[PDB]
Amino acid sequence: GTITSQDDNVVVGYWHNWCDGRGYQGGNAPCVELKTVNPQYNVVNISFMKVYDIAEGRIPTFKLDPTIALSEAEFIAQIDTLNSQGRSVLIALGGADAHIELTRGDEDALAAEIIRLTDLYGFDGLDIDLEQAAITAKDNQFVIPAALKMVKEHYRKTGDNFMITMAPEFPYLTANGAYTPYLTELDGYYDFINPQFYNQGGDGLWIEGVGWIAQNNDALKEEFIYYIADSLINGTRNYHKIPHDKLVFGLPSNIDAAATGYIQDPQDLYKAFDRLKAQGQPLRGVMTWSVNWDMGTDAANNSYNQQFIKDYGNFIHNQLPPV
Ligand SMILES: [Ca+2]
Ligand code: NA
Repeated sequence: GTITSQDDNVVVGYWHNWCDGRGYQGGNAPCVELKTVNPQYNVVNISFMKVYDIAEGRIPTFKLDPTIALSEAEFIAQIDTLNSQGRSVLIALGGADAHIELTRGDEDALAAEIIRLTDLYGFDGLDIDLEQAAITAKDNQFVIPAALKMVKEHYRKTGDNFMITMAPEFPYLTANGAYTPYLTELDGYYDFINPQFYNQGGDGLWIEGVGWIAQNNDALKEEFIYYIADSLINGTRNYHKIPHDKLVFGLPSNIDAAATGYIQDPQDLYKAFDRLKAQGQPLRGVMTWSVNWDMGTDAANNSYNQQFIKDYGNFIHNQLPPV
């Protein structure tokens, strides 16, 4: 089909290639068909491209989990339907226990497999979503950017914008931090970054007049969102610069989706986003782990009832487009 790229605000949601994931508070995340995903998720990230068995070699791939009971052809057709709705479907590279440890020279085969998978399934791009251990494993910092440059150029040749996004854990975005080689090598190739502002416990930043602002402090959630974003979009307070029109604020769907980082009161985000807007630096959207958790249950089997997309969908979609 058609590589479908995004020009306006985004609400990004990850999609699990597995069934019945266990939550941090004992809940459950079903596998769901793509066609079931709320349409306000206009970027949907297939999780994950990885190495399934090292006996198959170093190059990660994607294999649709048959437990999902969705044929190759049907998956393809559901991606095509999303594309017809103006929604992008990315392949997410990495995740926990991905076994991605590439050696220099592997970039050619990696690029090949990205293209093959993209052309097979009709993916619109790829999200770099490496686990902690992978960020600086072997030659990943060289190989992954090298391959992605080659993929971007491949599709630029027929007038297509293969999307590149990344999901760094935010503490790795300090100046000269471990994620910065991905950002610098792919400056001018990446479409937007959706960092994970969750699962980092008490990590945070100090601000004069406010104090220590932690990612796990619910009383200072507005100040967390505002100041971490402000630092990133300006390259201040010892953070690497990601421009506001390419920054998307990554969050847990609910308290089962991540250990920490869930926003108890959505108005803290509305307020933080509107401050960033008022200073001429509106962000590009939000991201969540995950559509499956947004559609999951708590430990007592109560539906989460799509609370994340209800809280943020309209807020984000009804903003002006980016510059
Ligand atoms: Ca906080
Ligand atoms: Na497509």
